[PDB]
Amino acid sequence: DTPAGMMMKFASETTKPFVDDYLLSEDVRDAVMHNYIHIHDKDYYPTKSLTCVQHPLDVILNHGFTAGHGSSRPAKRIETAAVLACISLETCQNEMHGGQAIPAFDFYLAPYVRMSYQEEVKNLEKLTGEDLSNLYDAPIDDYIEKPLDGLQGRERLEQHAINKTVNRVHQAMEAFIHNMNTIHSRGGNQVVFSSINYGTDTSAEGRCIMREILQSTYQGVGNGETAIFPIQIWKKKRGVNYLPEDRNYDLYKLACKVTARRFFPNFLNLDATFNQNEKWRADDPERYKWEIATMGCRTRVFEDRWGEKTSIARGNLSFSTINIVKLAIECMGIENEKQRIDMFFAKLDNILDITAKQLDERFQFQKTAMAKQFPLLMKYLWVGAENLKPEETIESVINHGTLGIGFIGLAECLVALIGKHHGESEKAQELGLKIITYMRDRANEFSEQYHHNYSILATPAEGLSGKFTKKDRKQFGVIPGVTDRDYYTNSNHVPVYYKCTALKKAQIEAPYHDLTRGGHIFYVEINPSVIESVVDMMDKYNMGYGSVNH
Amino acid sequence: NQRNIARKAKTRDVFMSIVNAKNNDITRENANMNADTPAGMMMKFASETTKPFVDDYLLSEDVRDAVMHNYIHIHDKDYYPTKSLTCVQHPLDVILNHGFTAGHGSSRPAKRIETAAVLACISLETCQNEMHGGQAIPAFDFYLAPYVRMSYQEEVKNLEKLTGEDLSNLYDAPIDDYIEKPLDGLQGRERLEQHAINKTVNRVHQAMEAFIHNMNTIHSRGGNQVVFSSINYGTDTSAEGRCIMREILQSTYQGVGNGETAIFPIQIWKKKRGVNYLPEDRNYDLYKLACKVTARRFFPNFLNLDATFNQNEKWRADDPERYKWEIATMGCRTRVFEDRWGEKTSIARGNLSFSTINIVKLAIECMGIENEKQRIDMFFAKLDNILDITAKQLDERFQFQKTAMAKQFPLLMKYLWVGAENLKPEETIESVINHGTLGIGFIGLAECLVALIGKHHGESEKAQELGLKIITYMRDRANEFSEQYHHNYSILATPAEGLSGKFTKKDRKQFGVIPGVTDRDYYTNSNHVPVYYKCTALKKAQIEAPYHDLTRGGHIFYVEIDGDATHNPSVIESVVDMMDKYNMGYGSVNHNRNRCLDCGYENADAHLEVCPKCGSHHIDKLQRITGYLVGTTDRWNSGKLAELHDRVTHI
Ligand SMILES: Nc1nc2c(ncn2[C@@H]2O[C@H](COP(=O)(O)OP(=O)(O)OP(=O)(O)O)[C@@H](O)[C@H]2O)c(=O)[nH]1
Ligand SMILES: Cc1cn([C@H]2C[C@H](O)[C@@H](COP(=O)(O)OP(=O)(O)OP(=O)(O)O)O2)c(=O)[nH]c1=O
Ligand SMILES: Cc1cn([C@H]2C[C@H](O)[C@@H](COP(=O)(O)OP(=O)(O)OP(=O)(O)O)O2)c(=O)[nH]c1=O
Ligand SMILES: [Mg+2]
Ligand SMILES: [Mg+2]
Ligand SMILES: [Zn+2]
Repeated sequence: DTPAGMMMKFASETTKPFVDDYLLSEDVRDAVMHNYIHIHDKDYYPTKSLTCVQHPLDVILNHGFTAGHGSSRPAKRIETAAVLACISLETCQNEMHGGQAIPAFDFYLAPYVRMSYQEEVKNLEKLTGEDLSNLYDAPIDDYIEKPLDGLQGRERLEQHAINKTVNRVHQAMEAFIHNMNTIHSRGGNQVVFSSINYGTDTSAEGRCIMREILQSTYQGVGNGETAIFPIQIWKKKRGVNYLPEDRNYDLYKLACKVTARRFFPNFLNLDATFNQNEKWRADDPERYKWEIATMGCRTRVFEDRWGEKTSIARGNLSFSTINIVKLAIECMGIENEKQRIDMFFAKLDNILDITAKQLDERFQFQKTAMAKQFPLLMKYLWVGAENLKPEETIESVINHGTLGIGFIGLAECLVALIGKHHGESEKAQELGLKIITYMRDRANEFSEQYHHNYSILATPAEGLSGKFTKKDRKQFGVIPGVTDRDYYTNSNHVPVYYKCTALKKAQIEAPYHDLTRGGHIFYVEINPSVIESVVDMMDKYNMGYGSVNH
Repeated sequence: NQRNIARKAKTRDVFMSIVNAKNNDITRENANMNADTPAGMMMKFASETTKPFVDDYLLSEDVRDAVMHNYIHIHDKDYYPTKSLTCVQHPLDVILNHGFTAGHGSSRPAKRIETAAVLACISLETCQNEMHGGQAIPAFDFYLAPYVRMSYQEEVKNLEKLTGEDLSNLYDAPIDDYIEKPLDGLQGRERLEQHAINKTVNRVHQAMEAFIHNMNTIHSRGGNQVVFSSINYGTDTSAEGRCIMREILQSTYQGVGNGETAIFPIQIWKKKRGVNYLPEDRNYDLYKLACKVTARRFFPNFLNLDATFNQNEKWRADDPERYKWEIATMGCRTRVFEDRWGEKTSIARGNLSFSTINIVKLAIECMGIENEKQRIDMFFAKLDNILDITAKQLDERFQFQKTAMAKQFPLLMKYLWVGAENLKPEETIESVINHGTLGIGFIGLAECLVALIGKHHGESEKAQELGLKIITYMRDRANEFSEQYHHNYSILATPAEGLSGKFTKKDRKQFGVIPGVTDRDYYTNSNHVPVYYKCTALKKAQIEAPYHDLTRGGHIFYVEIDGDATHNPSVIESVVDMMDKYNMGYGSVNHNRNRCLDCGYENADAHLEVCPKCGSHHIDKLQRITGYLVGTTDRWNSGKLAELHDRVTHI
């Protein structure tokens, strides 16, 4: 209803028909118009825009930035560091059509906690002329606040400086949360898709950042209201924060308490077999950038076939979802199960080939864009973009993103077309695993054939919940169990209308996480005890990403 | 059909010119929006799908007839269906004192100066997302004054916690000024007090600096409409307001980034006698600092509160507020001061929409009438008809905007508009929209008083009288329209950026190249002496002064100055003095800065080739197009780039 939202609606309504013509191939357009492929962000296709990125904030925070005429010097405080993080996210959100993430929020904001502490001790020195130079690089335990009742001497000055640092970090974290939840910067709804990942920083500064962000989340925004953005994600590592002996276990417990009330942060299990990296050393200051980072849109970019297995500075180029329920409904007419399965697999093969060709064509369209079209993404944020002239193509660096082949309604793909759904039957579970494994193998073949990074995606429900189901119900009527819910069940998820305990849901949904390298989530609807149990079952059965709601 | 195929091909070519990022008349319409970016491409697609829609469905047959015939230029056509209003002056005090709930974002009242500055930036961005024009903060010093005191009290209580003293008397104690002083030679209570000031000033130096950066960054990037920002200051004779103004001026002088010129926000100095203009006034030193900063960074511009048309009889020097009755400008040129059914105040109100009139075509159409009296009578008949058309268009847009509900603009119609607090989210804005203004514009007066009707007003006296009577007739017609349509109509010296060359192109296509009127790719800005005419600054001021009293919807006095006179700050004081003498309201001094794109080193010479710091291949040029600064010369319209190339310094 806002003028900006109306402008973006007009732009989308004048772009989607345009991309449908002269840009989509004949086969691609035929597949899209026949309710087979949903090309996500079909608007912004003419812009040659990429989907998402994990911002390397060290570059921006240490060298400033110069985007157009907007130039910022290197940060000297937490107050400026948080604002620069917000600025980077907002600026890159206007250059891309997907989420923006901070892979290491605790690692990126941590030197500036020490710089703020040094400013406090230097202000106390100029107030007192006491030459407190031994407190500059001294090791701090946790940056905690104490009443200061009877701590006279240099102890009083040290504790007062720590108190001021804690207050400054608290104000900066409140500012970051409120700016990401209040500033309406992008187009349309205007709220930036913001995510931050933290949990694996054991230093006192990172612990202070995490503690203050958790306290600010716990206190809410404004008058105790829960914050919608940024999507907070807690990185779970055994030996760092999971076991009671671990360094950041207490903060982890605190995180659970916050999830008990504000339902944030989410949890990213770095102990999953697919999320492990052989170059993660617990001592290296750069032990991040070798660990998995996830967005609120569930986009996972970890493995690269011609580079490093990292999530920083990389992202998704574009992803499109495949309607497998439609193929299953089409093959429903075969009475023999074996022939019906063979027909479904042939249809899936054809649609997978079409989707791969569509993603390749969109890649060829995007690669001709010049670096001048993305002032911040292709100058500080992408992998290798610092070696790009403004008037040269991005083809030398675009072959590092991920092409996503998404799917939806596996439970609906099985509820009545080929028997029962995977929540209630073991045969259905085996069939669903077979389908997703076939998709993953074909994605690997596509990656070899087209020289790209293809990954299977458990597409988030937002923006696609009812688009497929309405057309399927129009074409095929009300199929009992399939086209009768007004929404397709989320990908490889137990249907919400099926009453199963969290243990059974986790056991059913665990295998699909390894197959969906492009993204996945565990969803529990329901006290820190229950959150602890959810994380425990995420640990017991290999699961990448998880969240608890109400 | 062949016509349908041709139209489809034309639309496809327009939509692919945006995709391929080529310098065109559609990808350079606005020099603030970057067309290369995906957000710029989306905005251009929205503009191209909205302008034909409003032309073919929303306007009337008379309005379409005028627009297609190169007589009327409706401004911000792309935003017509959105029912958006043009501009507003922010009443920042209510936002800072009670917080705001916009969308899902809730903010509680600020407790320190940095929070206040960030909330000001947030309010400007949010209202920009709800409007299609510039965003200005009046009484910036007044609105940010209490939070300097709040920060001082926080520093005092921190020192009290550290030391255990009783600093209660240092909570509301009067302070002459917030000046940072070295703590070399004072011990005990006094030292502590000074320390608080030396911290408070620092807490104000970042908060202002951040502001200057944020408005230069959230404008450099825009998903919605770019953030056109401006602030007004100069009349707060208190320690906190003086501190705010001093920090703003110092941060602007230092620059943004690697000592570069902040393109935004546009800063305006509120010049007034008895407060900040005379040497015996309180803020004269800050006025001199403003002139010094304007010498280098071309900011702030100067607004004359002593002008006869900018005087309010409810202004008390002892009144705590004292700012509700002072005039502020939206930065580019907008002036919203008078109100026929309300209080004379610029606070929480602004322009609704405006449209420009092509007097040049009306004058050149009267080419064959050899008798000057009949020629002028015919010209005035055409002017009256077109003025009636423009008033009808403005009233039509007003009637369309009235139906907008309060939830279309969340922040604007709950905190930012006069009387918008007494509204439900679903109720319309009829009870409060009438406090806005409707602007009627004109262009090419210098190229309208020419060989068709003689020679231009920069070189003839009866030409000056003819121009004055033309503008006076337009002003009287606007007053009649205000009394007729029950609105607030005003004549506005419309800025010429996208309209610089839009009329002249069609006039060359139709009539051709007439020496002095259509021999250049642009029209001389409204009631301005030609930029291609060698005139002194004093003569230009004398010629253009009487127009400001007539054009009460907005005006500006531009002075191009050479690089040698750029350094000297007394020339800007001379410009302000000649504004004061010749009853001029708003003015600005301009000059071309040679900036290295890689570095940002902005030289002051007329022309530079390479960057002395680095040695870059080429150096771009920075100047103000019509009402705002623009970074690179490759963002200008070719019509306006021709005007820039032919500019002559006045010194
Ligand atoms: N929000 C916003 N408004 C602008 C900007 N630039 C110009 N304007 C509007 O433009 C008005 C000044 O007139 P011009 O900019 O010369 O209008 P124009 O060049 O003819 O552009 P259009 O009328 O839209 O075709 C101001 O009152 C603003 O409302 C901008 O960058 N952002
Ligand atoms: C605080 C803040 C800074 N910035 C920008 C302005 C600065 O150029 C950059 C770093 O800010 P600062 O930390 O203030 O850098 P500085 O050079 O001013 O350091 P010092 O005060 O010690 O001399 O970040 C913002 O864009 N927004 C903000 O809110
Ligand atoms: C500093 C800052 C605050 N805010 C928001 C967060 C707050 O909800 C609101 C006002 O914050 P404050 O008034 O500064 O914080 P507070 O009310 O909690 O004061 P205190 O700590 O003494 O109790 O402004 C931003 O959105 N951005 C910012 O940069
Ligand atoms: Mg606070
Ligand atoms: Mg600073
Ligand atoms: Zn240089």
